[PDB]
Formats: sequence, C-alpha cells, structure tokens
Amino acid sequence: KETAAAKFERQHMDSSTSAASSSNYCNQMMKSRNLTKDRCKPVNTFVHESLADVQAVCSQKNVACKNGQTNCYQSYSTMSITDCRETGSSKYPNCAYKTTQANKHIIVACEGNPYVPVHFDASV
Amino acid sequence: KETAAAKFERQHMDSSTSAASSSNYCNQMMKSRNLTKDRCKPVNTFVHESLADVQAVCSQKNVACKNGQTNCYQSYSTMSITDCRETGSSKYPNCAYKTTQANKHIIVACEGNPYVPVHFDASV
Ligand SMILES: [Cl-]
Ligand SMILES: [Cl-]
Repeated sequence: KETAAAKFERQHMDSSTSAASSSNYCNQMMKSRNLTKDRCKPVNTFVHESLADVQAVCSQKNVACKNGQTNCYQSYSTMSITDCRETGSSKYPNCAYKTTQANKHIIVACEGNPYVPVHFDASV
Repeated sequence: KETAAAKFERQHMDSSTSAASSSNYCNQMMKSRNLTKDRCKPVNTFVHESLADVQAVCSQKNVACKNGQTNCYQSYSTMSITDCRETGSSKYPNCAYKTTQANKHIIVACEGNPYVPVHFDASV
C-alpha cells in the first residue's frame, strides 16, 4: 500500500517544470501519474515547486481544513500550480482535462513524523 | 428552510466591496452572514462581484466538481475573492479567521430553473 506521503508526492508534485506550458499538460500528467486507472480522477492540482518548499508549508500558517480538521497549513508565498479538471468531453477510458495554470497559496494537510503533506486541500 | 440558491448568496456573495480592505474582514463577515451560530464554519469564500456576474458563471466553462459531479462551472475571468479560514486561536464562541484576498477563477456547482449557483467548489 502506498504511504500517505508518497501518494501526495505522486498526485500533487511536479517540480520538473516552472509551469504548465500547454493545454495538453493535464492530459499527459493525469495519465503518467496513474490518476486515470479505472476512472478519471475528476480534479487534481500539481505544484511546480521543489519538494522541500512544499514540505516546508507544514510549518507555515496553521489554518482550518475545509473538512474542519486543524492540521492544515497555508503557504506564506504563492506557488506555481496547475489545476486539472475533467471537461464535458471526458469519458473513461478517454479522459480529457482542462489545464489552468496559476500562482496561488497552497493549503495542505500535514501528518506524521516527519510532519509532511498528506492531502492537498485548496489553493488561494 | 433556506433554498439552495439563497444559501449560496448568503454564504458566498459580497458585492458591496471591491475587495477585503483589512485583516478583520472575515471575522466581521462570518459573524454577520450567520456562519458562526453553533460552531465556527471552518472555511468560507466570499466573491466580490455582482450577483449577475456570479450567476453568469453557470453558463461558462463546464468542468468537473471535486466530488465527481458534472454540474460545475469555472468562470472565464478571474474575480475578486476573499477566503476566510479559522486560525489556531479560533475557539467557539470566539471564532477567529485569517483573511486572504485574491483574484482567481471561481468554480461553482449550478442547479435548478433558473440554473444558478448552489455550491462554491473552489477557486483557481
Ligand atoms: Cl487536488
Ligand atoms: Cl467555501
């Protein structure tokens, strides 16, 4: 079974690019990160910063999570992100995503020792 | 019982200002919109655009909702928003919120006739 921290890395980290460079970014990344296996994951955000910078958010601003838990943290700075969301044309096994690049604060839930991101809550 | 559309208006519309003008905006708005009754609502976004502009999003870009439903729409333009989230010092009945102002696309779920916003899904 994948650990929570490793699942967060696979689902939400893309440090290899500064930003989504085209409309096809999401189609490619959702497939390669194995997020379209038996169904299309409807919504997923990738963060274009170093793993260290994203891990560091766990000791930044403590804020509530949408679900009411209190282990969420909001990055002090904006970060480059890409939101991927299914379009109307999306139909498994032919998943189709809209790519929206932005620079926003991220909010992650953190857990464990080491205390690291385990969920992506939202961006602001 | 409050209708879904009216609840969205109360929870998510603040057309009276162009933007959050201070750190105390959220404390004030979460209280006045009755979002701190028996408990502090942990997270809540207000949109600083006209009601018409926000309603119009329901005929803009159709995208998946985080929960996998297909009745979500992403605004073509960015909009002025304020995210309100509880801080560590927040303890009912003394709710306390961090105010984060941003300009982002909004994503809403739409329903009904007229087809209007009934949930705030996320911003990008
Ligand atoms: Cl996500
Ligand atoms: Cl919200």
